[PDB]
Amino acid sequence: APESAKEAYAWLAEKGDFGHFIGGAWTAPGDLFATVNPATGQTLAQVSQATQADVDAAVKAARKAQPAWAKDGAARARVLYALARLLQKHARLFAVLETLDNGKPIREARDIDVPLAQRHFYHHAGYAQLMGTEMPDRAPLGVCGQVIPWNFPLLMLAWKIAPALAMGNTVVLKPAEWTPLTALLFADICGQAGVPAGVVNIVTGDGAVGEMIVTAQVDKVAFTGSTAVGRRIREATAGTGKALSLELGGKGPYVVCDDADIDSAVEGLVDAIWFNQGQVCCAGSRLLVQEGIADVFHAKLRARMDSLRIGDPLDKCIDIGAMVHPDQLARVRDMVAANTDGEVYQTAVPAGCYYPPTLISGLAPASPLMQQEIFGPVLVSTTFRTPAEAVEIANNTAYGLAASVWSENVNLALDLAPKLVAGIVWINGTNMMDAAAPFGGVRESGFGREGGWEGLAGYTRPAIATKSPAAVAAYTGDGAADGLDRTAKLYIGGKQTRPDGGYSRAVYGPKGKLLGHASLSNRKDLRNAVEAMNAASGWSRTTGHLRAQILYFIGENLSARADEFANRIKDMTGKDGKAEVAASIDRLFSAAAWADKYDGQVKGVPLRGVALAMKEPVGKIGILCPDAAPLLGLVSLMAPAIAMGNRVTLAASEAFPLAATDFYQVLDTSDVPAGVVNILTGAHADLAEPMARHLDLDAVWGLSGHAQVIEAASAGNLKRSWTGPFDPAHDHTRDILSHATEVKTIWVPYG
Amino acid sequence: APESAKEAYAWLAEKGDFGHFIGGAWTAPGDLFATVNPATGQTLAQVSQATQADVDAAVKAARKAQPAWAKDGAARARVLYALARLLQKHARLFAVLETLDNGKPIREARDIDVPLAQRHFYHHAGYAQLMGTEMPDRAPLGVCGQVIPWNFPLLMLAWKIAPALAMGNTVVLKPAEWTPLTALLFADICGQAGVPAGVVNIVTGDGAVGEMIVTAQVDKVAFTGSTAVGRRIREATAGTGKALSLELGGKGPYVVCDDADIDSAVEGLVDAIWFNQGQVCCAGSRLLVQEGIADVFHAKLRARMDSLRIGDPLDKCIDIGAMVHPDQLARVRDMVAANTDGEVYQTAVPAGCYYPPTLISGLAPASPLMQQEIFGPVLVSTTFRTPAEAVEIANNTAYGLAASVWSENVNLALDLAPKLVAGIVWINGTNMMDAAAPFGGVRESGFGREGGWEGLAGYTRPAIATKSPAAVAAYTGDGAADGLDRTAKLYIGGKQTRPDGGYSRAVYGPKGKLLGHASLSNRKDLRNAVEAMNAASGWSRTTGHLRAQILYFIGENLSARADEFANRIKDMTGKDGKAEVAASIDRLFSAAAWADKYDGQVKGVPLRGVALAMKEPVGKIGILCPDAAPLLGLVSLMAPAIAMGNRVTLAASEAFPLAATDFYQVLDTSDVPAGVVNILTGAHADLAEPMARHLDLDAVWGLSGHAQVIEAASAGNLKRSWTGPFDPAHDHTRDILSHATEVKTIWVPYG
Repeated sequence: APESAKEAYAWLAEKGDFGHFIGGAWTAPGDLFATVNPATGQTLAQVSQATQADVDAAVKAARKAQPAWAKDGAARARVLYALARLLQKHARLFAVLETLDNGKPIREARDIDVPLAQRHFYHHAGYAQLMGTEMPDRAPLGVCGQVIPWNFPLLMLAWKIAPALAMGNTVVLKPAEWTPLTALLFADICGQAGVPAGVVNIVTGDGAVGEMIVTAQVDKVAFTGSTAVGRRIREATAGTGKALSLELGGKGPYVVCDDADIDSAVEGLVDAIWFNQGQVCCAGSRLLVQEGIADVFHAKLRARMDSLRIGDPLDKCIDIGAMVHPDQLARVRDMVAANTDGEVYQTAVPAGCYYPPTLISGLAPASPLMQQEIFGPVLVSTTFRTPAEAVEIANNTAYGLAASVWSENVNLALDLAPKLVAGIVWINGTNMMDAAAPFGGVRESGFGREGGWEGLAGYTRPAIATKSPAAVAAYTGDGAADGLDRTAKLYIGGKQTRPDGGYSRAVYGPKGKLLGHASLSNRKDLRNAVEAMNAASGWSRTTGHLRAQILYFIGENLSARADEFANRIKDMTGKDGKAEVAASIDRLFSAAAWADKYDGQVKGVPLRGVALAMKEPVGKIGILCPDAAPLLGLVSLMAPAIAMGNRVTLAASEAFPLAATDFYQVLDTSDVPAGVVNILTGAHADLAEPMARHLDLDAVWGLSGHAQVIEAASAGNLKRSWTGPFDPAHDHTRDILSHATEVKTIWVPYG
Repeated sequence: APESAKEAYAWLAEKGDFGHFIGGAWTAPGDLFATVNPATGQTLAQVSQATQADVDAAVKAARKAQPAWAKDGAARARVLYALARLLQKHARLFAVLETLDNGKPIREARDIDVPLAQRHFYHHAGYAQLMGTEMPDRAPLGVCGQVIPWNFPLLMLAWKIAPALAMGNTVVLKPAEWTPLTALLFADICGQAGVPAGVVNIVTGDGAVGEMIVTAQVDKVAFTGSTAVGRRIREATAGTGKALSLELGGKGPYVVCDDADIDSAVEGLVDAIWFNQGQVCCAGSRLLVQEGIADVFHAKLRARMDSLRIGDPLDKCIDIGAMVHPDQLARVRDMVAANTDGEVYQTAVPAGCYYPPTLISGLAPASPLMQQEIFGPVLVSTTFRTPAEAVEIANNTAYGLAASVWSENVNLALDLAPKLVAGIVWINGTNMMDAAAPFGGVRESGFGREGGWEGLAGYTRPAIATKSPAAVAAYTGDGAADGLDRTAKLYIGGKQTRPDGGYSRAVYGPKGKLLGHASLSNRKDLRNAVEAMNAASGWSRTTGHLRAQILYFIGENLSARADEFANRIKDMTGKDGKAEVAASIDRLFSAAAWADKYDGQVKGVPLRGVALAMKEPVGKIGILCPDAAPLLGLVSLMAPAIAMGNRVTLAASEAFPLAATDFYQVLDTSDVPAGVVNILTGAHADLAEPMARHLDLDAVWGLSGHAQVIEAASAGNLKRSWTGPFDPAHDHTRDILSHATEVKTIWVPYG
């Protein structure tokens, strides 16, 4: 007997045609479109396509409510707790509504989706309670515009709304046009939970409504969905000062070693087939099996796939539900129709909006199917010989979200996990989720983390704001020739190099005295710098102890030249440079201090084992330094970045480049490995877009302006970007460590 | 060819007979005694037995220097760095001197002792640099008296001096009477390193000098050495307000499972035989081998023991050096002479102060040799059948310091580690040490941690001090009988219980009105409470999520009775109780918030893998509440304690007990598991010493006075103790979490 939907139908009948939830109240239904039960084809309800006026009103109401909401963290905790209790009290209603609207089996909705949504609100209540005392340097961002996809409608909502509210923000959230109903029921319980009017606003519609929210007067945009829409959102928000997080999917590799627990690995994969759909953090869709066990693994997998029950999603015995929409069914059919590689196995399928579990095996590591987005309940598989080859195959995509590794050997499992490019690695499991355990992407899977203490920073800003110094025009001078050799070069790959373009500009002091010449770098110089950083990839695998020693040497060797650097700064700016040099030394010693002390965090989880939220390098960072603070600006950005294991290329102060060029000798004397620090001089108008666009850079920090160009160009490979504020007089070290690291959460067995 | 000692002899000839290093200068030699090279019997130098006047002067000089030293953390970092550079520059001299003085093989001194001492100072320099901004609520303690043993003389010094100095303290340190020389050379490099006069003071002598330092006007005592001396130090410092850390040894179990890498496990053990001496964090001395591999493991072990080279410690090929002193040789011979159990195997031995590697196998788990302190290069071994039996055998001692677990299975290793009672667990390794990785004991191995961020708190105090409220006399009254039933009981094991002694006292309001009666608890009640806490051991293995839910219920159910509790407080004290009730609710919700958010810390180490500094419960805590704040004092102490997974027995406010007795109903309504919270009422003069003495309690918190009695009695089982200050009006939650947890560092493989 299937689960009863009587209560869900009664709620839908009560709500009638839906408007929006704005300012604590339901608005009149407008331009209606149907949401259809994909398993039956029946219209469940009519919902409104929001207008620009609706989105304006939602954001206005969220803004009006936010300062009172931000004031009392203890009060927010009570509301978040109440929301969790109402999710639990109405768990069966939320679960049936999710199954009706999305097509997923009721057993998944009841066992996975709703309990994790409850736990997300229970857990994040405590962050609201603790924000004032445990995050005293932080404050709410304001209003968050939030946009989510169709695959896990309620749980995606929880992942967005719970941290935003905990940190004193208000939200305007739009569910996917195919799956609006559980978000509307969430709206309908907000009053009962004591959510103050306008703290939560839910508007419905398709991508055009998403676009309105993204471009509205919000302080943050948080998006989960397709990579292409992620790029458009990054472009649409460029130069606006909005905070942005993007979780962009990319189905993860599932690595099965010769010594894996085969039957547990098979059962984990078959139990993940329905789950691994849409843009969710998951692993299993890309199967990588060591060649010694590959035939046996595949044979067992196909028979376990046969045991999956496909049919009525309201039947609690069903494992494979209905596809979310005919458009998605067509997408999966078309993907399979376009593939000619490998051997395709499909289980039986019932008639209608159902697609069967499908395994495409015998693929080569270079096959396009191993690299393209995979749609539907479809697995693709290839083999590997060595663990090193498994790592190479797993990392040979544009994505980097989650991964799974199966091995019974204590060494092999924990050796492979840090080598995989991913935000999450599950050992001997997959799709393990908890509110305390952060998740999110790298590369074209996006940026930002959701869950844990780590997920909170992106919903906050400094309690005391800094402001970047104004740009400073370079001084001019008469232009008489220079009989001495005072033309500074570039510093790339451990040695000084001429600028590829051959040009240098005269540098003058405040009264017109010629001080020297500085190179004008170009895109070919930047390319050479990126190649040097690629050759220095070993730096990102060094010990913190080693990196600390190098930074200590840089600090010592700068100190030995302190008077000289102060005189150079005074020559260029007319103002005494001793305080700036002392601060630069201090930043180096603070970065040296941190190099082996920026600890990952161990999460107790109510699941098997523990989650290790590790700190890893971002990788290769291009940095543009402000005009002011010709030494301190450069050192303040360089030092925490390399302390965390990054390689960097810095565009030094455009106005005052000669302190940075004097610094080349310090880098050489300090035995900084070739390519770990590279320095370009010249016009940031020449360099900003090339650095932000570069597809082989992992992050761009633009602290000299050009924020719109930099943030728009960063969409090419979706690198992380930071455009300030950055005040070199302020000690930003701790904040910069966060810009300079990624969180990778490794889930390990633990008694 | 052995290592040359010419430079070491030249330094000893320069220093002549030694005085002490006090106030930055060397004092005149006094009452001299010899330090003898144990390998040759030659006197190396004469050193002074310090007088009381010497210790007075050392502490006076340390006190005079401390405020200027505390002022500039960046300056302390430069000095700590300089000390590390001087340890590295003179590494060969320190190493030879250690071998001459202590007898250890020069290869151990050069490869292990000196490099780890260097790294300790390099690493802790950074804590000084970061103290002001990353520990802003903390300040230096002041002057630290430090006493260390003979087994690792320089490294024990580094473990004491580096964190003390980093946190802005000054030190008076006494090395062991048998091994003074590397501490005297450390003294001799302090001037060159820029240590300001009196920041470091080194005095020499035997235990009588240690006693002088322990009882001197110092703010902290830090001791490593024997359990018996640890007890005497705890007694000698009781009631003085001094901070105390004790690392008391206890050689650790070494668990070898059937699926261990046998040869690596054997080689790790044989390479640990010389190391595992004295009171050092180590594992290997108690060998626990699964019965299926026991015969093969033992046979391989005995032959690998045969390959150890015994002889001249200055020979870099030597593995087994000279015993530190004839007294220690006699101690090992006597221990072996007193044993009649098992089968004794000894390798060959050369003549003189050498004792051979020795394996005593075939012991039963209950044999006394498996539980007594083991001296010398001696291993004792027993077998186990199941992993659960291994845990039982490993934990069946009075100690709890380090442990090692060997298994190639990813599950088994990480399943066993959290179950072992220890401050450190090494997976597939032993005796792994790093400055970032905290180490220290539980049970009779002591308390406190050394290394990492975690080791710093014990060298600091709150920047703003709190003060415990003054005691409050209970109100008196005429004494007319009570015709209503208003006699409150005790709360033990999930139910109300009559006091075993049968007595209750009348409770009066401020104007003499009879309010009711409160039970007078006795030692039998406390015993029943401890039994109830033992039956509730499952609480210490619950998820944080579960504990948070319970605390949320307690907060909700108190809130539902808020007016009633406020009226009870006003009845008892004459002052309005609404603010106290609101604060009590807030403490519960803060503790609920923290229950699943107090994260362990992942340490990057320059060795194999990573060190996971986990948070674990202390266990069973006896708590005595202040008179003032009849509800808030009790709730503020109870809530963070149980949030961290402890079980507690609280002695409620002696003056005003009836708010706590009203709270019984809240505990019952909130489904607090039986034995997790137990409440006693009555006279703290009856309860303080029994609670502090109780051998089945893991910690005693006495916040109503009796500090000397409590701290002295705590020496019985060396439980942790906290006697304040505690101001209930202050939110101490975060600090209490630290009192309520232990750090257990698990070393795991990691790529």
